[PDB]
Amino acid sequence: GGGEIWKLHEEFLKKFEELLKLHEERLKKM
Amino acid sequence: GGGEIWKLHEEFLKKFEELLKLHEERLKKM
Amino acid sequence: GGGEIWKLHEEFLKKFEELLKLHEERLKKM
Amino acid sequence: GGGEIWKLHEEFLKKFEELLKLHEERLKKM
Ligand SMILES: [Hg+2]
Ligand SMILES: [Hg+2]
Repeated sequence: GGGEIWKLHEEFLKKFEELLKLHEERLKKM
Repeated sequence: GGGEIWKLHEEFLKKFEELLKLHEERLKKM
Repeated sequence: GGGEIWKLHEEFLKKFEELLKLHEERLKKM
Repeated sequence: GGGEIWKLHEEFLKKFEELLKLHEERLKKM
């Protein structure tokens, strides 16, 4: 039910934050 | 699924939009 | 950098928001 | 200049689409 759905979203939320964080990171290193 | 699972999907798209605006802010100042 | 590089940043945040809405659409129908 | 910035953004735009695409993929397999 929502339990699995929640975990799946929490997982990609985290991935997406890593992606953003990575983006601005390289944007500086540049 | 049913409109129940939808509340969950909406809940996170909202957190997604939040991350994006913060990201925009960081770039702006950057 | 200067407001020139800003045009670029804005250009892609816009494409980012576009991907998100499409994603919302898919989930909605899903 | 904008050339590098552009490529960097095009790179994460692509990554972000893979992420979204992956998300809805697992959302179905569920
Ligand atoms: Hg999502
Ligand atoms: Hg970006």
